[PDB]
Amino acid sequence: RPYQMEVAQPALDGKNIIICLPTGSGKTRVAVYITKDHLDKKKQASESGKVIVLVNKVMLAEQLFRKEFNPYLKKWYRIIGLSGDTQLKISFPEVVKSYDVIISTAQILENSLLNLESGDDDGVQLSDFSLIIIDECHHTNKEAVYNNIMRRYLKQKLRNNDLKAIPLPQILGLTASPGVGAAKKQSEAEKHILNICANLDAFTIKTVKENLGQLKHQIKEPCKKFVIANPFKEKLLEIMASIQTYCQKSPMSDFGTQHYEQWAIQMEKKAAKDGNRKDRVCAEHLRKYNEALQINDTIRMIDAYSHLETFYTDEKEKKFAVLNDETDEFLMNLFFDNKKMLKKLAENPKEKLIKLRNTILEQFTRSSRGIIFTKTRQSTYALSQWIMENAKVKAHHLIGAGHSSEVKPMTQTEQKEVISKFRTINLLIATTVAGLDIKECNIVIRYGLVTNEIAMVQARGRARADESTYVLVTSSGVTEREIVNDFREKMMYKAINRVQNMKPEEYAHKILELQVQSILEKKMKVKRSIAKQYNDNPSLITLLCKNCSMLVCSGENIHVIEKMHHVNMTPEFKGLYIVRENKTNGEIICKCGQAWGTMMVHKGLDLPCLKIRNFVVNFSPKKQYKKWVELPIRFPDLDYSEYCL
RNA sequence: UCCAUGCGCAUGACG
RNA sequence: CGUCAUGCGCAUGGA
Ligand SMILES: [Zn+2]
Repeated sequence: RPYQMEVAQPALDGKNIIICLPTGSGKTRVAVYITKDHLDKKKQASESGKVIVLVNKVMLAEQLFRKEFNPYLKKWYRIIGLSGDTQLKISFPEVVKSYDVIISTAQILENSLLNLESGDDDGVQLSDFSLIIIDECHHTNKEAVYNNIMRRYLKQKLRNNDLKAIPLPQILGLTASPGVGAAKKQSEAEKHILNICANLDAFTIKTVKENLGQLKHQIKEPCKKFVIANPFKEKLLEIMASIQTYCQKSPMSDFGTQHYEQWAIQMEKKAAKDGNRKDRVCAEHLRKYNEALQINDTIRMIDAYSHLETFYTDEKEKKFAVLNDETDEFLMNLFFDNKKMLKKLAENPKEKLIKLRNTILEQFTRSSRGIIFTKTRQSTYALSQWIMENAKVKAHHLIGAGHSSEVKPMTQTEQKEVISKFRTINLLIATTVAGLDIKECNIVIRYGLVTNEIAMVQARGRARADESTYVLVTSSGVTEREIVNDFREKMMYKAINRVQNMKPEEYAHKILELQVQSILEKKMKVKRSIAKQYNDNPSLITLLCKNCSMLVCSGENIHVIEKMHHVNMTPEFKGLYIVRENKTNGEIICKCGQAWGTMMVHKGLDLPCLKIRNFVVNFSPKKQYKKWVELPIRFPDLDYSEYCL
């Protein structure tokens, strides 16, 4: 392509660069062009032609292995589409020793490199290659993993320069808008761009200026648009005030925010440091009440009632299964005295939801397509069920994959499923997952959201088909945030055009400085990291429960499996804990009712594994970490010769 | 295909 | 530095 021609042109001979273009301009295709010409150059030179294409995500890897690299190189060259989940019969160093072209994923590579410079399995170095290709360069700032790679590259380049010579590979680099970082200033942005380049050790950026018109003919752009707009709550607030007085809790802030939550968690910390009740227990309950609040700010109040209903339901189930004090008695009765009545209040009408329904219905009377963003998963589920109740345009939710923070997440397969159904669902409900292959779209809304400029442009790329209906529902400073996204998009060109028109000498000087700076930063960080974990004590401690400061385990009685998990056999421990299971790894609970861990099935054994998240330490410098890795002191791996017979 | 777990990473808001 | 929310990758064991 013509616009692609010049931007590719320098890379054809040396010229480790960056490229940045907008959505839809087929950057994969030009990348293929550079590949084929490079490999043909190596056939002309009879040199080791190798390309080790990198990404951040598996799905783009599979996508390109289907659609882009094979259909243009299926004949000439060897290709393979790699991942961490796709079980490959062979290790990585062989697909280095074969398969001249590689689609891949990042941390596979770094793992092989570590195995190189740390023993185990046959390693690999960068010197085996002649070229590297990247997508989404903008992640190359804050030691994100595909930046260890270039720090190694920079280390070896400076070894070459102190020599000045073992060779090193050409380095392409692609991206959308390259992102700007922590800026209200042009100088900071410029410095950021230079940090990015020197983390890639590139030469220029080389964007498109000549043929912007033939390209503009392709990209129909969206229209930047804004479309913007008790008593049940107050009863709950009065309950909260009652509880504050009940245990002398000083908020130092208002109800319905994050600050209140933060102070509650700090009370939980202090009271575990004390081992005292009525203090952290209230922190937990008020954390729950504040959840209910700041969903009530945005969600139908029935959903908060259901949230806390299931909560206290589980609480009663815990305590009864335990039995099968005044504090929990007060709290439970305080809830259940108002439970049914608040259920009654929840049905009453009287919002963001109302303007929202209005906009939505008006578009679907205008138009077919539908996209929704927001912050959280529970919001997606709740609004999905709610619109399923409200008289309608079928719908479906979407969320990510992490098994974190409340929910049973979804599946990659099922994500693909729902996306194809949308290629048929009318309106999707998603968290920040949806920069992906969803085009020909109208009404990407932002219901109670914030995003950054790069997320903004990735959302732009998804709304197409000659119809943009950017909508925003948060007012009754968020309009500020689209305005600053525009401002940053202006600033980025303002800085790129300043650095393109820059001397090569001073350019090289600044980039060398930033390279040395980042390398020394990594070195000092590794120093402090090695200094970090040095204790490795067998048994120095006693693990106690956190509601009740009762002894639970000792320092030596613990053992390790899978070099991941911890366990306490020695059924003197078994005199303590209680089991539960409802809906196949059953859960443990306390002699009070605290939840502790899981009965993990391992090699026939029902080992009781516990999570440090729900226990407290006594070396009494009481401490708490939430993660074993925080704790330097080491425990042994298990020897089954104990359990025999 | 599903389950559970550990680890690292970035983003945004907040202090 | 911590908190929250969100998203991503890798490595495990099992069905
Ligand atoms: Zn207890």
